[PDB]
Amino acid sequence: TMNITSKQMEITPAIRQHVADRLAKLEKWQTHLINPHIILSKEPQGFVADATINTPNGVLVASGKHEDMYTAINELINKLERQLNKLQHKGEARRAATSVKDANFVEEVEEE
Repeated sequence: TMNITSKQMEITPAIRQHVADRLAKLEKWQTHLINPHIILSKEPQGFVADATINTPNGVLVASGKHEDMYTAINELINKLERQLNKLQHKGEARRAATSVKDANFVEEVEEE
């Protein structure tokens, strides 16, 4: 449901509650995701946070590299949210100028 690991620092209840609090908040997003995993790294230029989630309809990925450890984690999940947004899509929607009518079942699967 929420796994956080790092090869530099340790997992604190604050970092767990921070990310965790955001998970429970992502209700509109709640649809799939099975056993997500987040990793935390660090570079001389700042901190980096990566995350991977497996779902029944594919897999999503997100990463961050802000100078602030907390900002990176927040940014990463930001991409998780921003990613799920594109999953639902929206399109432009277009009917016609009058009404028209075109649809066939006899031939719309074999070649289509």
